[PDB]
Amino acid sequence: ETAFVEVVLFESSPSGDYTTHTTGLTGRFSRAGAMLCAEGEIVQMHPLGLCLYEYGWVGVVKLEQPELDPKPCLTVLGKAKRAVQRGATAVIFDVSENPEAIDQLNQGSEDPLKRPVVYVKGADAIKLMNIVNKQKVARARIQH
Amino acid sequence: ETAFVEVVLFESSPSGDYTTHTTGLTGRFSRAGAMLCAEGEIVQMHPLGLCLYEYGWVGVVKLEQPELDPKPCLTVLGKAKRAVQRGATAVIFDVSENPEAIDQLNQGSEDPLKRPVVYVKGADAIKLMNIVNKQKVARARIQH
Repeated sequence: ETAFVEVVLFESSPSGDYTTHTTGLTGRFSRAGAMLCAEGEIVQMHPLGLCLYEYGWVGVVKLEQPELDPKPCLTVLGKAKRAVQRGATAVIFDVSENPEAIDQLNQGSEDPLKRPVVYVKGADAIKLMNIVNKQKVARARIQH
Repeated sequence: ETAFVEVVLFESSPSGDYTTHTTGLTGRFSRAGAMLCAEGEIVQMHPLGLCLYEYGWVGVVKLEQPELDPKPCLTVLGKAKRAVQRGATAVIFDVSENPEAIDQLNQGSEDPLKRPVVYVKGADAIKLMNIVNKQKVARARIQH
């Protein structure tokens, strides 16, 4: 159930060789989805944004104040299927502001997503968001 | 040591939802590299081609006749580090025409690659090459 998440920054040279910088951090696979491998360019999405990107992105979604979106178009899990329908290979939720979403995401689900749904919080959520907020271009790799 | 490889074709709709088609096939992780997760757009590369692509591609390389390239610029493994230096997250070798490369690739290597090096052959190699030869655009996901 523990997800290892690596976030990669990269730059190429005149030589055409890449320079990379990697950050590791920890989250949990939701029972909502598959406990599998995923890797792709990060696309930061507002949660309301899930009420076009090239196939295979990893959505990063910071859940809002539950009393900021008291009447949500879809449930957290529905949002994640919506993301996958639109080409996401993985969804990471930052559930810091909305910890209650954990209970909904570790409900087992008959008919669960075929792709991973990871949640982070705490320090790991901060390190993730520090990068995705800074760099326009990053790559996430999810495992374990 | 067994690698599960999925090759994904995809098409989007006017709605912005993707239609996908997936093929599974089997290979082996080389000891040359890490027995880890990898996922990315496939880039078919001629082996001589490894004597610019966006970070995170999966190289697919059909090894040539050993008596076609009797004096190779680099070893099979060197070619794979070269691929990774140029942004590959994974290398798949089709070692059908050159089975001898297996012995070189299952040498343990102090200082092994940090990314996976998979080899396929037989029927699995055929299914892989059938797709990468047909579709300009595919995505590989490697695991297990």
